[PDB]
Amino acid sequence: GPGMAVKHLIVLKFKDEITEAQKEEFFKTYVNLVNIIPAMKDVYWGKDVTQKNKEEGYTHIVEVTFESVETIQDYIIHPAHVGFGDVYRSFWEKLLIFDYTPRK
Amino acid sequence: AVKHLIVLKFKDEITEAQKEEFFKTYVNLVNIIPAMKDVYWGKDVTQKNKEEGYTHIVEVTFESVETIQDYIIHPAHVGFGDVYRSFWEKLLIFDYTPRK
Repeated sequence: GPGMAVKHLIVLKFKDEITEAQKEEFFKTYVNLVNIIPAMKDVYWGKDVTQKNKEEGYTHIVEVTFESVETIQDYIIHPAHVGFGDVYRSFWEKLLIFDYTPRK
Repeated sequence: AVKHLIVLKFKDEITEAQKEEFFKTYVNLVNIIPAMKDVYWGKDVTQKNKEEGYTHIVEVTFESVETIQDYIIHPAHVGFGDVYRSFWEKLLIFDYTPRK
């Protein structure tokens, strides 16, 4: 219902040649998208500490929280978009993006 | 807090009723396993992912990486995996501290 969250889950493996400073700047820019994208309300990210997925190799997670029933197209065309944008789409060796409403 | 995150793809044979059963049963583990804090799950709506990719996300909150492991080895979790592992084709597990 109203006020339900729409979440994106970004699942990343960075290319070997991406530097630690580059990764940090990427996450910093993503967190700040909240201030730029009206429908975007939260960004939290994390580094996996367990490494139990064998050969899949994903290491980082970004959780993006959006308001529901609001356009997010300004995010889709934003230069910083991890999949579509010119700025960061070269950073990842592997990338998955999911779009779901959390429920219980 | 820390997050135990599950990304899963069900086996092709699994029905909608069985996915509902899977998540109802899993969410109820919070009533049984002391270590668990909140559980949320959701279905991916991305058309790109649906044919062959992962389809469902489960988020579980824990106090620490230690209490994630308390959950992992709890009899009720061992039991859950024993009889519901058959439901998934593959999964990804991540344990991390969210930050901004």
